[PDB]
Amino acid sequence: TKWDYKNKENGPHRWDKLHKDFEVCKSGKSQSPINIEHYYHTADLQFKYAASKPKAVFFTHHTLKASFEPTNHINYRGHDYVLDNVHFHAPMEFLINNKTRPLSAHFVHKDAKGRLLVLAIGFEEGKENPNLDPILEGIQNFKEVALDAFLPKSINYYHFNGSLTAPPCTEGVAWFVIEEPLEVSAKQLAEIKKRMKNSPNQRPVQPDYNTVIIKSSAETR
Amino acid sequence: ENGPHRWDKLHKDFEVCKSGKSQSPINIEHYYHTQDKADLQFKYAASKAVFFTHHTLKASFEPTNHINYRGHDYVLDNVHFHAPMEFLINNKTRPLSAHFVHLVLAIGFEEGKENPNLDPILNFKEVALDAFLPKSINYYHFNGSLTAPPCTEGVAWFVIEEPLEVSAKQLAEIKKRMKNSPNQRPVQPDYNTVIIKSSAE
Ligand SMILES: NS(=O)(=O)c1nnc(NS(=O)(=O)c2ccccc2)s1
Ligand SMILES: NS(=O)(=O)c1nnc(NS(=O)(=O)c2ccccc2)s1
Ligand SMILES: [Cl-]
Ligand SMILES: [Cl-]
Ligand SMILES: [Zn+2]
Ligand SMILES: [Zn+2]
Repeated sequence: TKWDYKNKENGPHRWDKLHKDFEVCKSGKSQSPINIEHYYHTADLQFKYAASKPKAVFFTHHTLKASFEPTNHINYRGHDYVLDNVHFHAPMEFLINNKTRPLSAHFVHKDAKGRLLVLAIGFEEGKENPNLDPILEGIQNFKEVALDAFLPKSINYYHFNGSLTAPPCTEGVAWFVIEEPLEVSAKQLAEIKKRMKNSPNQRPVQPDYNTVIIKSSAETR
Repeated sequence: ENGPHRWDKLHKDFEVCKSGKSQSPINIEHYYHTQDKADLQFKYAASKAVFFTHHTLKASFEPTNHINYRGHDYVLDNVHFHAPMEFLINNKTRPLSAHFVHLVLAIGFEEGKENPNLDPILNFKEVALDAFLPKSINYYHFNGSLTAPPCTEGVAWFVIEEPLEVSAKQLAEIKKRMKNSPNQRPVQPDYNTVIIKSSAE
């Protein structure tokens, strides 16, 4: 009944076989992740993050995750989408014109009506990322998460309609995928891939039906 | 006992009318503007089957006319009508719309000067399909669904903002071929549809 990553029937091809809830994992017409390659060039995104000690930092459902009480928000089209948690994927699930990065993080948001907004940004092999240390460094009175420092000040982003990359693979997801990589050290990566128990948590690319993707740019602060 | 809030209970086949997260029609009210950039091309031709079905008038033909979008070939199948127009562009009322089923192309009709392109509808007539669409068009494009059951998702919708013109008698006359009953699906919940704005010849 427990779902997972690799080849065996408890696999990617067969999420839908695992539960009737995960049917859309097969039946859905806007499933993510995908390889983002045809888009239109052309913003109404606004940021309310604050430095916060997590509510919980825990590995759950195959992934490392940090949760927060809802003090942090994202504003889209005059609507506020509140941050509930932040989790990690390795390697990066969404591909930008065939572009994997060893790590990505996903900011999960919901609005008043319960509509979903999710932010993805990839990581590069590079200098050490300090914003990572409160998550790994510390397990227990929790340590600050640099939410205001986490994201680039300036970003190019892709916006499109897709789906959840983990069950129930729910559609109607507002996806924002930042083109700008953040940078992480190599042992932070090894340690964190080992803390995600070193089994790749990258959902294979989903079918593409000429999704409308836009590319844009914003200030996050 | 055969209604819209209820399409999903009529069949298990039709649940996506309710479970769907990208259902049409909806209100086109937030959009993105963009340049002369696209791929959309029209190979319509004057073409000479007509029948009333499922609340709707529809004319279908042989696979002779097709459209180019992003390098994919889409063959036109039929044209059918909705009154009043289902999709809304900035709350834009419209007495009549038409759906070019291929990717579906919608364009509304307004009361005014008679549309000569409508009369062959009101051995079949030549239809001036080549005369039917504006040579210059502005449209809204996004991914949506069929507006009638089974409400299939994955539909490349293109909504041209430019109105065509209908007489009142023409306006009245085919509602009767639709049995004077409105075949307009209410606006569905929207989950931040990405809409792009552009224009084509
Ligand atoms: N990979 S993905 O699409 O961002 C996610 N898949 N499942 C998730 N579960 S979750 O982040 O804990 C969550 C939390 C609140 C509402 C909905 C989902 S996020
Ligand atoms: N109103 S809408 O979105 O254009 C449609 N909804 N259902 C349709 N079915 S149909 O017109 O009979 C048809 C005809 C040929 C191929 C596919 C579908 S069209
Ligand atoms: Cl990602
Ligand atoms: Cl319409
Ligand atoms: Zn995720
Ligand atoms: Zn229609």
